[PDB]
Amino acid sequence: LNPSARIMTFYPTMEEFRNFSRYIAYIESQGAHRAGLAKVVPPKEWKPRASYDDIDDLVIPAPIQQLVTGQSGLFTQYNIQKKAMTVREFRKIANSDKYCTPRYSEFEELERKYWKNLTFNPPIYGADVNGTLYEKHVDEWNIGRLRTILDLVEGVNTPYLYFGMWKTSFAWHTEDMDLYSINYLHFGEPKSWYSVPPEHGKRLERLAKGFFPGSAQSCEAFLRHKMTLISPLMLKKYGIPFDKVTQEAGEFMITFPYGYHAGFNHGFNCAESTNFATRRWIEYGKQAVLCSCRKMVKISMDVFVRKFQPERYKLWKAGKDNTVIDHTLPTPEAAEFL
Ligand SMILES: [Cl-]
Ligand SMILES: [Zn+2]
Ligand SMILES: [Zn+2]
Repeated sequence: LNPSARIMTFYPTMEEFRNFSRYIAYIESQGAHRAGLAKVVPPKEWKPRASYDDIDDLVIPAPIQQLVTGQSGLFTQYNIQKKAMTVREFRKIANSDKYCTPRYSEFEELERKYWKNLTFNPPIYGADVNGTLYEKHVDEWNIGRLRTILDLVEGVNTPYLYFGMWKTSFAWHTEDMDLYSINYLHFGEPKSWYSVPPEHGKRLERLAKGFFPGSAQSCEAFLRHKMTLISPLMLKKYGIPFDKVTQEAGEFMITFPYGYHAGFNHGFNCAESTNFATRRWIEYGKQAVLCSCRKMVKISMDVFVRKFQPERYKLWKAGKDNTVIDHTLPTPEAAEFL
């Protein structure tokens, strides 16, 4: 299933869309996890909120001005924490002549403009806002309450809001503890994504180590600082397999364990995201290479190994667990579909 490891798009019916965890097992049975990123288009009848016309006075406690330094496909992004602003003030800045999306025909024209201007006119990203835009009664794919195996930890299971503007970006990274992630684009302009399949993740890390040797000597997982931007042209020049996709409003993006992703916002928008787990993540959690310099998001794997791997719990707590992770295998929950 999915030998090419290309990004897959799913269109579930209302019946299929009801159980979130069973649907993740279904897209895995179809090999969507091989790409590292999958798109889920929900049924037209499904809506997480009736109106977004009441969030003008919602506070963005720490907007970040993104300063990008670099040349010829390789860039470093630096954040400047600005003081608290409202969605109203942010939308006014996002839509102004200084920060607005340039005029474009197709995505490729906008993508070229992005890679050519990302170091000029630093944009502001309304990133990591603690909160949700889902209404109380919404039981399907409610990012603020997914009901996955990650809940046995209890701030990794909490939703975050991302208010974008043109040219705001997210650097090459995997999820904390190499977890899964769900991203819902509530409204606004698209969000473009790049992904490297989990089976090629080490090729990207080796490439990144070669470009930033000082950053690699100072940190075992320097890509976890989320500061490294690498263009598709640079990835193509050094033979890194990758795929790209554009997420539009009302669509979900799913990231899979050890699936490296990056991207940018086309203009003013709002995305809600959280992390989640399946039985397959457990092995990735145990084997995760964490940021050594900063003291970073770390989950104690003991509770997970004792509940879902009881037979191997003593061998692992000894330090003799030599399990090699096969990235192509779907989650055990996918058995019913196979
Ligand atoms: Cl709005
Ligand atoms: Zn991410
Ligand atoms: Zn570090």
